[PDB]
Amino acid sequence: IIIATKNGKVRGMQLTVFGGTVTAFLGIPYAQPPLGRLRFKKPQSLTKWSDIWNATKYANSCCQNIDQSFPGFHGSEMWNPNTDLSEDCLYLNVWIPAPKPKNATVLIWIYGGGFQTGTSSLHVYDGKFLARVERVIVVSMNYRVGALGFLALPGNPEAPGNMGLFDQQLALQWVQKNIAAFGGNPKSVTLFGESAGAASVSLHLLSPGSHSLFTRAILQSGSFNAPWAVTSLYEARNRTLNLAKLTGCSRENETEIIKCLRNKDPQEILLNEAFVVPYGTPLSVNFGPTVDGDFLTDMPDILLELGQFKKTQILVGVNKDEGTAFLVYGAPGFSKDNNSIITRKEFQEGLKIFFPGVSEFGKESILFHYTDWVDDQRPENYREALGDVVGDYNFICPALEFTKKFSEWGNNAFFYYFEHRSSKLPWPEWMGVMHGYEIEFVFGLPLERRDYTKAEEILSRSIVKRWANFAKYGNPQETQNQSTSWPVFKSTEQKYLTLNTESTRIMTKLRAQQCRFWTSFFPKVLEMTG
Amino acid sequence: IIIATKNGKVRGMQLTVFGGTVTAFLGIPYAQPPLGRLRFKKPQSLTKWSDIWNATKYANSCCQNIDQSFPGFHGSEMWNPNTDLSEDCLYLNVWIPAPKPKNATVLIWIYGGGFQTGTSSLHVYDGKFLARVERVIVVSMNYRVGALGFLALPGNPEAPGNMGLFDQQLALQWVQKNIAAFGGNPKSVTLFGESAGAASVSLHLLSPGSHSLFTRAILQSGSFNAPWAVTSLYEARNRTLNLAKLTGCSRENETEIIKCLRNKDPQEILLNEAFVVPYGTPLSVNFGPTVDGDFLTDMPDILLELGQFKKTQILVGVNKDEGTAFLVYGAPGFSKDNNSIITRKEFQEGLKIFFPGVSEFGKESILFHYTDWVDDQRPENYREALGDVVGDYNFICPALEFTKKFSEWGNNAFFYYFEHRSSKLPWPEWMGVMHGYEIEFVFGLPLERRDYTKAEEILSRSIVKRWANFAKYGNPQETQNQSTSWPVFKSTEQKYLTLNTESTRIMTKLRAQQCRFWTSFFPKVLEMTG
Amino acid sequence: VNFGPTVDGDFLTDMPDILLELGQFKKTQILVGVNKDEGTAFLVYGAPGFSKDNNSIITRKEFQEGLKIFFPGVSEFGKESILFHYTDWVDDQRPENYREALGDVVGDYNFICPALEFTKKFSEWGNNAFFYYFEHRSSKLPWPEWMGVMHGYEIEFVFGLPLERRDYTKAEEILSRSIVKRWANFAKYGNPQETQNQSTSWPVFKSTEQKYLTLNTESTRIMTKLRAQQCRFWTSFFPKVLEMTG
Ligand SMILES: *[C@@H]1O[C@H](CO)[C@@H](O[C@@H]2O[C@H](CO)[C@@H](O)[C@H](O)[C@H]2NC(C)=O)[C@H](O)[C@H]1NC(C)=O
Ligand SMILES: *[C@@H]1O[C@H](CO)[C@@H](O[C@@H]2O[C@H](CO)[C@@H](O)[C@H](O)[C@H]2NC(C)=O)[C@H](O)[C@H]1NC(C)=O
Ligand SMILES: *[C@@H]1O[C@H](CO)[C@@H](O)[C@H](O)[C@H]1NC(C)=O
Ligand SMILES: *[C@@H]1O[C@H](CO)[C@@H](O)[C@H](O)[C@H]1NC(C)=O
Ligand SMILES: *[C@@H]1O[C@H](CO)[C@@H](O)[C@H](O)[C@H]1NC(C)=O
Ligand SMILES: *[C@@H]1O[C@H](CO)[C@@H](O)[C@H](O)[C@H]1NC(C)=O
Ligand SMILES: *[C@@H]1O[C@H](CO)[C@@H](O)[C@H](O)[C@H]1NC(C)=O
Ligand SMILES: *[C@@H]1O[C@H](CO)[C@@H](O)[C@H](O)[C@H]1NC(C)=O
Repeated sequence: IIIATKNGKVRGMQLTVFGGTVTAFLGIPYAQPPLGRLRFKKPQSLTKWSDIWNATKYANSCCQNIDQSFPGFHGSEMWNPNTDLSEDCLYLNVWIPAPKPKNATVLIWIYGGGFQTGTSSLHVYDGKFLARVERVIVVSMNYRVGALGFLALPGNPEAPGNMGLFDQQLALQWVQKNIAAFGGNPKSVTLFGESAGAASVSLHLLSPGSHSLFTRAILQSGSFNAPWAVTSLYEARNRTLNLAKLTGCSRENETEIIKCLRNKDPQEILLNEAFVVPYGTPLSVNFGPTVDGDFLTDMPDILLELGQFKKTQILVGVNKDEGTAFLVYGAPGFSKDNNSIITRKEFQEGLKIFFPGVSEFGKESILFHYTDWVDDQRPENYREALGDVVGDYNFICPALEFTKKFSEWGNNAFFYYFEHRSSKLPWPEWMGVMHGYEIEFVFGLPLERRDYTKAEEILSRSIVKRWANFAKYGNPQETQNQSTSWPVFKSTEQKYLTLNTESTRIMTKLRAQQCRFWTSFFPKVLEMTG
Repeated sequence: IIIATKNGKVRGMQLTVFGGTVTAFLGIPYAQPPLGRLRFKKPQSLTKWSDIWNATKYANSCCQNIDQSFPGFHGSEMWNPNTDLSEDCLYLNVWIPAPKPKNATVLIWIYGGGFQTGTSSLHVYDGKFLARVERVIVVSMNYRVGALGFLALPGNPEAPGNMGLFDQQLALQWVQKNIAAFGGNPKSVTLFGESAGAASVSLHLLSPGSHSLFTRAILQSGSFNAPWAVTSLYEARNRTLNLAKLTGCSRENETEIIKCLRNKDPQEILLNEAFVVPYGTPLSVNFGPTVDGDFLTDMPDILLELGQFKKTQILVGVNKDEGTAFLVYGAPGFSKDNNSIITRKEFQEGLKIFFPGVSEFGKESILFHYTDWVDDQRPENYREALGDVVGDYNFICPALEFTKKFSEWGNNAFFYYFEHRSSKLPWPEWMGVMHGYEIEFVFGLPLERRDYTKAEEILSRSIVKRWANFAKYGNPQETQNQSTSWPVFKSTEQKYLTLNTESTRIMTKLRAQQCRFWTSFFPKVLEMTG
Repeated sequence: VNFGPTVDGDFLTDMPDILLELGQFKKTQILVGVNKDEGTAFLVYGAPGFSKDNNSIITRKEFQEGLKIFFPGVSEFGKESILFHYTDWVDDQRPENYREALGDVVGDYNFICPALEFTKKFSEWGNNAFFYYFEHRSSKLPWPEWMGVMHGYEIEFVFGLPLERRDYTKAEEILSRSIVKRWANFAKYGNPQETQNQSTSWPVFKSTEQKYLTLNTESTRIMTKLRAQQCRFWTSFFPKVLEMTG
């Protein structure tokens, strides 16, 4: 089937889904391929073409180091890119319900991967199920990542930082100009992303540029105010230089460092990236977003406090076990291959892995708030506690704190705490309800009968409906199959719905005790040293 | 007199009314005659004409089976079409006050007849009285009905469903483009309809298409949420196919079934219509509205709950005896020709007629809530109770429930309970204040002195004034002839005005006990079986 | 309860449900609460397939056999509705399904829902009311694991028996201590907080919101609308099926 866009005609394909039809346009270019001179620059606009683009393959993932800790292990490879890596990677997918609606609501997916990795083309981001089941147009884009997407040399026009964010933004502009031709409704666009894809979404709530480019926003396990999310102006300078040194790019004429790196291979850049930071963590974001003065026009960490953002409804949530995923990538005593029971000495071995540049009081205080058990019996004591440290600290408390500061200014916020564990989950039980493992449900994967427990097909169906109802109508309610209605998260009561296969309840003040610590006591201990 | 419309000049006539003058344009085409290829398709736009249309006859009623249960009986023939049946029937009438106003408020009539029947041209829908008495422009249209108006083959472009609704919609667009030429005010249009004409109006409150095509809405004895009102996507599929089989239209190439039926006679279609459903009821709506994804963009039954509809004032009401009308068309023991006293065995004989696909608990529960009398004396016990079952269930509870869920979202809702019985009524006393017998009063029929009790001339004059004041000003008050003012129906108190010839009172919570049953206990009993 | 309280005209002057409906009761504070598994204790004393000596993993038919036991004079359709509400299995998996179904049927109907209804009707007249959900299995419990947090077995803790450093785990001695402090505080001060050992404060059960406090060795949350679905069934729907029954 053919569709006429502002750049030229495009040819898509017709997938068979649930005894009916969806129409897919995979890998549509939306920007000029950021090659050679353009590398590091903001995405340039795209020249028209008088033929037809064959939007029938998935396109290239952007350049990134691939995870190699567990080769052949699905648990980690289901996250690895499944298309040729290439600097020529600025493409987007569109999935339309059949028959062409009408004036359809648009869902836009922004993938995560701590700004270092990710790709639109993953199987768990397959938009076909959503389009067909809920008659929505789903859209996802590739945007640059790592130094190629986030190299900052402050103010300097040929290395401004936030390139990857601009990529998302331009893709959003594409949908604003072109989606009507597809039957979609530019005045209803919900942005949705996960982890660093959620920090991204949250940043678009701040970005004067993005402001008129979407209606609403969904924020799965991530927000700009999370500790990993935003690079300071001068951490970024330091990093860009350290790279220059690691590759033989040191100079004086500052533009030349950028002429220097423009001429290296993606690979001389890639291998060195991991080494530009003094001491790492498994969550180290070497090239993420910076306050660039163009995209972000001022520290986000302030715009929030003073109410400067798009005022609209938001859906935000986290997972029961955000922190476990990380423990197998640095923390002594941990292996995906046994019950990972750990010793107190090892817990502290662990604390230095996750908080390397922190005081002795910092750690001993973390230690104290997390390790006074009612019955110091359960051999899993420490193992569970290192996970909650990593979780609460980097994901839960930031997310809840974001939802507070934002809903403070009059808008509707709904919050979820997702806590069912996939029957299919390739990691072991101790790891629980890991980071990034609700995406399957959101994208409606357990809907595909030929796979999942029947319970999970109910659970995906709910989340799917709830999501679409939020996109369409600004309300993540599921009205038919007798549910319990989802209360709006206000600053006093602080209500959030729990998601699982066997009892959704309304609960208040998630992580009360633990966010206090992370939100006031701990940062105070940090003021004392550094 | 001549008027220039966007399609061409039109010639109307001048009726003599109440010692003054009204100007009438009967049977104006507003769509392309849905013939041959167009049958089943949405109404096509209409080519200009350079002569003059002679809008001086009533036009054709659309094809429908006529009621033949009581030939010669006025009570049923006053409802039967009074113009040649024809597939060429998309016409509208306009009645203008003389002399040509000005910037007049517009009332639009949508006739009922459980989507199977009806016609604009009935004597009880004569708009001349209203136009003259209240200086309003009245407008009514013919729209397709039965399978010809509501054949659904989901998404399939040449049999989309809701054709008859689109007919109404296009007629509404006509008024938006043309009414100013007549002296009417497109920024004040009240929609008003009865029964299935009220379900229609309620559907236009949901329909993105209709949204900017009227100001306000009046809903007499009907709403989409009534049990008869809306066909499920797959009841509709099943029905369309069963028809195909009943006529020798079975196929595989699905479009061909539609090419097949396109080539049959209205009559091979008509006689079979009654037979496409497994078991009937006297209220069976074989081809009604469906969730089509184009007109209705999602289950209405949800759009309501989530507040997605035109936010405006509404007038809604029912009649003291909505249910009696139906009892003479299936229910054992019932005849318009004696006091129809019935036995308990027969009451249950009756319950299976009106609830055929329901459990044994379903019926025995209905039985229980309706048949515990204070004094099981009155021989009319069961007779009255089968009427209220049919009434409360299909008309009263749905209507009240609609008024709740809608007014929940901030708009003004007024509710009436009309309860005077026409002195002229051709059916017998036991039947009481039947379904569809307030229309006479609304259209101002007892105003025509030469006929009705003087009391009824007062009663019509009130309702007439109240209606116009709602259309013009959004307030169904009657300020002069010392009335009692009509309170707004809010969700707490739930006030409604009673209409009759000898005491209008403000009362609360109509049918409290009975709607509880129909609204929670009963549907719960239904969850247990099916 | 073959020989119990009646309206004698002397101790109870009128029907208790009336007195409660119309607010004829001593206006004061109360502390109410129930145990996670009230019902189970009674399934060993009559219900087919139940023993304190095994798995007790029962089949559908012994579920219905069991219903006949606990609802002797309840209509054909009456029982069937209790069946539908509690056997709503998303996945037909757990071999332990109907076992817990029956547990809950007996608990919700005889203990939890009447307790909850009680607190509402009482709070409605504007006295403080405190509701708890005791959800901790004593390690000492002689009864089998499946019987859970049984009827009667919160008393050990209220009377301070886990305080005896000679027996109970150390956590049970913490939980017992709090409960003991909460209990004494309430009695002294009409307010069952544990203000020291940094508790989570225990809010009033207001007629609207329906807050309650969970009591355990572990996750001590404040929660809302306990057994909300189950008690709608027992509160309004089931009493409307009894009105047909006879
Ligand atoms: C699970 O596996 C891990 C990793 O294989 C075991 O952790 C190891 O502990 C010993 C001494 O600390 C060393 O042989 C390894 O170097 C450790 N792993 C690393 C690299 O940190 C752990 O003991 C196992 N746990 C069990 C059996 O529960
Ligand atoms: C009123 O008339 C009706 C219909 O003519 C009478 O109902 C009939 O009852 C007997 C036995 O049930 C039969 O002769 C008919 O078949 C019935 N009608 C039908 C078709 O259902 C009814 O008895 C009369 N009632 C009175 C005298 O009050
Ligand atoms: C894509 O393939 C189609 C086959 O139908 C063909 O028309 C065309 O050559 C291809 N498009 C391009 C970009 O050449
Ligand atoms: C889609 O809906 C919006 C309002 O949400 C409206 O303004 C727009 O015109 C509609 N577009 C089409 C083509 O239906
Ligand atoms: C609700 O109804 C049934 C389960 O009874 C299920 O098949 C259907 O998908 C549900 N709908 C939603 C949107 O959850
Ligand atoms: C309608 O009748 C009038 C008589 O005044 C005449 O002018 C005309 O021929 C007729 N119109 C049409 C459609 O021919
Ligand atoms: C009629 O009234 C409306 C306001 O209700 C106004 O905007 C419009 O211009 C008026 N039209 C004429 C022709 O008087
Ligand atoms: C009120 O006044 C008289 C009855 O006294 C009647 O003729 C007139 O029509 C009434 N007006 C209305 C609008 O009811």
